[PDB]
Amino acid sequence: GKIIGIDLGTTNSCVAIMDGTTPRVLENAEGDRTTPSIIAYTQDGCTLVGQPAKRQAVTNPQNTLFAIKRLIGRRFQDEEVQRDVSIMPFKIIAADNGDAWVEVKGQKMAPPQISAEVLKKMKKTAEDYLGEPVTEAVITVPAYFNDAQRQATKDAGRIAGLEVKRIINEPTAAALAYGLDKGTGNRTIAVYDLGGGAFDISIIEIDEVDGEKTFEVLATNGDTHLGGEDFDSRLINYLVEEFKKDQGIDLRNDPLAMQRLKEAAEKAKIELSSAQQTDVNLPYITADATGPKHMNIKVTRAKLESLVEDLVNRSIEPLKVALQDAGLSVSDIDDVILVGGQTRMPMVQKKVAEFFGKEPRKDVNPDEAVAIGAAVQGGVLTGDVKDVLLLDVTPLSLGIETMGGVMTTLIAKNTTIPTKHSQVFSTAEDNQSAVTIHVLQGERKRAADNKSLGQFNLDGINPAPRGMPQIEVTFDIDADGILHVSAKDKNSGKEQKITIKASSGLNEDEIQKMVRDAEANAEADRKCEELVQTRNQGDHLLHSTRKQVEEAGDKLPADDKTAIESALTALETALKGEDKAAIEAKMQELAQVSQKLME
Ligand SMILES: Nc1ncnc2c1ncn2[C@@H]1O[C@H](COP(=O)(O)OP(=O)(O)OP(=O)(O)O)[C@@H](O)[C@H]1O
Ligand SMILES: [Mg+2]
Repeated sequence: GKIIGIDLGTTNSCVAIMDGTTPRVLENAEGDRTTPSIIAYTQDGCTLVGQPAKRQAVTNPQNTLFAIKRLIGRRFQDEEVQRDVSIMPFKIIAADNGDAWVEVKGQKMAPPQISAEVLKKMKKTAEDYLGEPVTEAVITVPAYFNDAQRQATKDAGRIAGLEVKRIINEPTAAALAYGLDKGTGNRTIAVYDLGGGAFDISIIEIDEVDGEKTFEVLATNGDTHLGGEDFDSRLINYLVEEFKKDQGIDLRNDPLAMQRLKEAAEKAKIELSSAQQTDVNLPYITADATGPKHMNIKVTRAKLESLVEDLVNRSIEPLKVALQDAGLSVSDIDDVILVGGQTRMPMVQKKVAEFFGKEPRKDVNPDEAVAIGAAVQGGVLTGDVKDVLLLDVTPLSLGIETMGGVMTTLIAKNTTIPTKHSQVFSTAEDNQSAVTIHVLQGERKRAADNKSLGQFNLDGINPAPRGMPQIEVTFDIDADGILHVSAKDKNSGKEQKITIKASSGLNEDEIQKMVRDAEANAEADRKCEELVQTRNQGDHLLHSTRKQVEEAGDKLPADDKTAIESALTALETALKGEDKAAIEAKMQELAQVSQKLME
């Protein structure tokens, strides 16, 4: 009944609701306001999401998935995906359509299903707080996400059983959260979002013209594979090389050692944001027949800064590009808003302050603002939030491949959305049966250097001289940033059937199958939980009966006492197994014969 806003981050996910006019973040079952984006599949069949999954990471590395957002919407042969293939403990494979999928327990799974598991946990948290079913949600994506990644995120939302009312850019959500309390003074802001895996920069104007707060995204830019994971990778590489120099062992050959080192590097990087120096201590990191080996290496803040300065500087150029696109300068930015945990690093804050010449505001929560803005967006869609208007832009220039492999723009970057373009297309061959259009996204002048959306084939063209048929093709960009291509004959008005080929993404049948699979996974998790509860009850009953035997057993007649010695073992026989109902039946017979010892 109530639309919830979900920040679906690479490392941490958050959920918020509109409690009347007040946005409110909800805490998960563990008590945390944010949920780590870690999904674990147990052999028992329990699906673990968040902190518990992280706890089991050391014991189930192959079936524990994380950083799935870095794979969503990407093809397997991408350089980033190929780099991640040799690093992630879980198996990354190519799908039948060439997209990057994961392999868990011998089953191929698309990243949308895995993200849908986290979305299901957030949905369950929202329902537990509200006590009513939730079927509608607003889901966040990085501003610089291309069409394929946005579509895959919407598919993940659908698989989780949520009607995705709106896909909202994370900097836009932060802008909504900030504009809720201080959007009234006609202020231009720069939202600098640096999360676990993605970086975005948005120049956004906020004005109170005639009593309605309007948020207009003047410009946007970023990098979808730049984030705290790369900082951790730099630190891990330094630590591995130093350990190999000190002890001669390359830890890259030990997956468990690499997992522990990833955890230690994450903790050290976080601690260096407050401390000037930390010590990475990983005792018993590995063991040879000579004995255990221990890692103990000092890391100063200067060392980490020297290791990640180039990444921080890589984040700076999109600021210049966005400022040029907006037609403004650093003096024309009234407020600087930092978003994301990685901005807590003092080097990032110093670099941003030096770039803009002014210190960023301290009144914005970097971990919760995105979910608050998503909840605000949901409230706007229902009318619960009034006097608020939004005008976002397309992050990438849409174009087509023309003669010579050159890119031909149809919709420029930073064009406000929703938007509609129409262009006339015709045949290049006599009596041509079909006309193909290669559609791509990117700013590069060469078609081969842009993200291909695919070949759209207008097929079934009646024979005619080349250039005679006149097909108007319309490219629509909805409020989600997703492209929809349509075609109609401008002479007759009849629609032309478009067949998409060589595109990335999931089809409808796959999505339905994955929804059913998600339901099956939920039922398997409940069965595993019921079994766990049954084992706890059985152990409690066994201990209680032993206590009763110790206190009163000797007074009890020998016949029942001697019989129950093995009768309790009969209950144990089922208790050691994977039986839920028979454990209860044996528990019932044991309790009925222990009744005399109960009272
Ligand atoms: N105090 C800190 N100092 C340094 N790094 C930090 C700090 N706190 C968090 N991080 C890092 O920031 C990242 C988490 O940021 P956040 O939770 O905003 O990412 P996310 O939203 O999941 O990622 P993204 O938005 O890119 O998808 C992690 O890599 C984490 O190690
Ligand atoms: Mg984030």
